[PDB]
Amino acid sequence: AFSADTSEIVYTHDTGLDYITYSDYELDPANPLAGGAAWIEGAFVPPSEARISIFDQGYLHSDVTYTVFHVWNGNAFRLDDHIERLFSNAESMRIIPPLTQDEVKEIALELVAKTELREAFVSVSITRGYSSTPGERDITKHRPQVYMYAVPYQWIVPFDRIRDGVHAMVAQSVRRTPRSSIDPQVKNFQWGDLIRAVQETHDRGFEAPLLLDGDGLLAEGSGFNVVVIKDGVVRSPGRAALPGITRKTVLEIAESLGHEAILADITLAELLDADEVLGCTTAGGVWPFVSVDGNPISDGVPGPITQSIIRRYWELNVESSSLLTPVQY
Amino acid sequence: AFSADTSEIVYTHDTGLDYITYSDYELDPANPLAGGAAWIEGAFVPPSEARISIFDQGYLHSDVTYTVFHVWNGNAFRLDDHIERLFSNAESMRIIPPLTQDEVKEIALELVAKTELREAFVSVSITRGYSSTPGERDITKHRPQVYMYAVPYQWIVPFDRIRDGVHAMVAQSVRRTPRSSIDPQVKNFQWGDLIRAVQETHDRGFEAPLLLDGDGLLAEGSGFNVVVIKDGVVRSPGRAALPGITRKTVLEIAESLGHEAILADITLAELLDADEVLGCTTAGGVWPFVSVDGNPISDGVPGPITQSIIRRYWELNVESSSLLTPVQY
Ligand SMILES: *Cc1c(COP(=O)(O)O)cnc(C)c1O
Ligand SMILES: *Cc1c(COP(=O)(O)O)cnc(C)c1O
Repeated sequence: AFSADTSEIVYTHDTGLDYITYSDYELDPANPLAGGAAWIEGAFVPPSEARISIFDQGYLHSDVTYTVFHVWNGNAFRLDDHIERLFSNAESMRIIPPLTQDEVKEIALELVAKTELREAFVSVSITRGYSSTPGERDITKHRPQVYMYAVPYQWIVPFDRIRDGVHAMVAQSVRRTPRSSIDPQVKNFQWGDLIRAVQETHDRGFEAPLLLDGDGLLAEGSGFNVVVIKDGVVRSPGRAALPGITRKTVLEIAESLGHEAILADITLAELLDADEVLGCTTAGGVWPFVSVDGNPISDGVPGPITQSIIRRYWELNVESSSLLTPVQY
Repeated sequence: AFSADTSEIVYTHDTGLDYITYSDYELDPANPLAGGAAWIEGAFVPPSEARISIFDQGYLHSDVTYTVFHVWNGNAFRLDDHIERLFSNAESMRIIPPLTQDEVKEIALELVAKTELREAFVSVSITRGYSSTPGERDITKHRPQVYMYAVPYQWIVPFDRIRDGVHAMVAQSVRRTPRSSIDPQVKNFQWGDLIRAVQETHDRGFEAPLLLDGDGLLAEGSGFNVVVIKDGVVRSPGRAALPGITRKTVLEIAESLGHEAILADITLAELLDADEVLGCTTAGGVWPFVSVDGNPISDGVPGPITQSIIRRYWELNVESSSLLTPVQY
């Protein structure tokens, strides 16, 4: 698995977008971890060797939470916010992390350094773990694990669609899992609903799904938040939506540009009548949604506030004292 | 992980129950797979070496289905039914298994043979798998995996509680995940709701949870089905419940004993007013529920039909042409 030599790993792109520029560098072919690696049970290992116990409850009962942070031009973006959220999410599940927040950040940054990646996607998961015996059933006997991997930056949406916009679909075959079953404000791997939404998107010929909650209000997408703009007011679902760190940044940007930015309940009518709609997530940043169910949003092209937010997001990735943590390569 | 020598593996018990008797045998200490093993990517390996790629979507997005069958006195129980259900469940998720049903059965039975276990818990999972690169996001590019493990038979409920009964609790902090988010009739590892129910059981001082569905009707428990008996009529939830193979057996037994046995919607009032209530699952068999929320069911002791079903279930584990498949040790 994952047998590609350092020369075969794709870690940069020509984006065609003046505000997204990768670093100009070469991976060291003598470094077996160059271009991607994992931290598992104290070892830094290449992806081909990155394996977890099949008896980990993170697999057997998806008894796990996680976060993904990214690195851009050699700086982790909002790492403190990410690890704070991860630990809050662990606490929500009554998982007691075996490492402190500072220990987690230390290891994660060292992992990225070993990969040499200047632009990276970095997953940190914390599982209920496993017990002294492989068939243990008592949930209270398992000892928790932290697993990390760092791989090239991943794009949920292609560069041309960051420019031109994405054609969204309101999923009707699923609803976002209710908080009364699985809390969507705790980041998790239980994607059964989200994957059905992606499958429906394919079935109906659209590009990305937007799910609704049990009350029929706008929720979120398959690994991303949605933001709706109307008369200069920027809103995003507060209930059935992960509290995204990209979303947080987007609303901060909106306010700095002079717009009211709030979490709120958004109806389907309000989504369709919006001036602008956008999506956001760590794995891809920010992009426009120019139609919903084949109905254009406004004039069917990316709106001015969206474009300002996208540009500003990418500016903050290159120059920001408070938001950037340098990797010590 | 899982460093116990063959002599330290616990693979038999004195049950104190005349109808449950383990085999009388010794594991071969010269066999590294004796007492437990896994089949992963074509290799039979001891539990200490049983590891899956961290990039498997079965972990990263719980994009996986499974079944657990058991072996008793050297015979797999309802193996054909189990693998049929597993493959139906894979199809529901649009996962195309990389092996046929016959190939899966062949490997599973060989795995059990290598462990030497005459009484075993055997998990077979089928994941969306992983792609040529570790950070691939396209769900359609992953190549699916089959993972198996065989370990000593696991008991959800202790022997004394099979005899004396279990004290159940109706969960109110969660509802079973709705079919419109995650289908509970497809066996899955997305246990967020079920685990919250177990946590609530602990919080409120009971022994096992019974969840309700979105309509407030009886659903199922944390890895087990519930069955309610009233005036000689045996009923079990048809909607928010896995179609259990133990349940199937229980209803077959009920009919052979002359009782009407059906899947149905069961109200909370009907649960509390039942003559008898029982639980059932592959990992433990069948047991009585003698109270719900501290209210006795009937006279608070296991009922006659329940006891007849438990005894008959365990009889069918030892003598049954149609239901038993011998392991070739
Ligand atoms: C990760 C995630 C998001 C976005 O969160 P960020 O912190 O911006 O990456 C949105 N929705 C879901 C379901 C997610 O898992
Ligand atoms: C496995 C399972 C059952 C029981 O099914 P069997 O086929 O009898 O083992 C019941 N409920 C849930 C949620 C399960 O995962």
